[PDB]
Amino acid sequence: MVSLPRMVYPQPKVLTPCRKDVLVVTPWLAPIVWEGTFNIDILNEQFRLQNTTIGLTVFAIKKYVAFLKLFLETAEKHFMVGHRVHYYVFTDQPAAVPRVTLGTGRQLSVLEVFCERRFLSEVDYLVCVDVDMEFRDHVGVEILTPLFGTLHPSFYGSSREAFTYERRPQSQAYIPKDEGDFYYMGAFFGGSVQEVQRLTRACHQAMMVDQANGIEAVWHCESHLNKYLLRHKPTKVLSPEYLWDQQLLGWPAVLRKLRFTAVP
Repeated sequence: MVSLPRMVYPQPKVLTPCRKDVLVVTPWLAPIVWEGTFNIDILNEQFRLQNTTIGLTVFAIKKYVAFLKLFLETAEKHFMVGHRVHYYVFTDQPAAVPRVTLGTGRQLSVLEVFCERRFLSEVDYLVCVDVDMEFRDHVGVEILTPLFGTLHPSFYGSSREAFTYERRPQSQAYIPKDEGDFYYMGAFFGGSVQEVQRLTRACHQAMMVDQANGIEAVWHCESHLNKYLLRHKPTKVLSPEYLWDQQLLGWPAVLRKLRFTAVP
């Protein structure tokens, strides 16, 4: 880890919190990433000195190929600008992937529907998102950490009893009513390649056990993600700035930026 250069920025003040309206750290001491909690210049310096490469993975199957153009074009505008990016587009229609113009240090691979050794050699972090989305504001290195989840936009204010966890004890994704930190959305999670592979290997195994026992979790991948993240605490949590639906939920005051959003 190389030394940071001289930098001039406003002093952080110990007796003036940036955000008083929201929880900015979890009880396991992981940052909850909200606008106003980070200086992106410091963070960009730290990650550029490491020459960080971010992999962004999306699945675009059947009619979802129609979402790739806006997704990638807006990712070009807002996602990890200044850093190395490798897009991994998983699709059943290689020829329907749009030819999107990419900035320097950025590349796209189309994988037709195996990648574990490849990810380890090519990227430092993996970000796993849904394709029926667009970037509308900065999504940068502030999110990067060994393991992260994102607060589901419908449940960030809800008590744990109301979370739509799998509640049947016969599923591997089972979480009782007296357990749970947050409801994480399956549409945005990530971390180091090693942690994301651990997570997905655990999730896949848990899903196969359910399948053998003739049971399917209420919210599928997201139910298993929530169980993993309960038992393996994420090292950062992203606020609902990072996964929003403005048609469904508007623009409440607690959100200073809408960064990544659902497309109608």
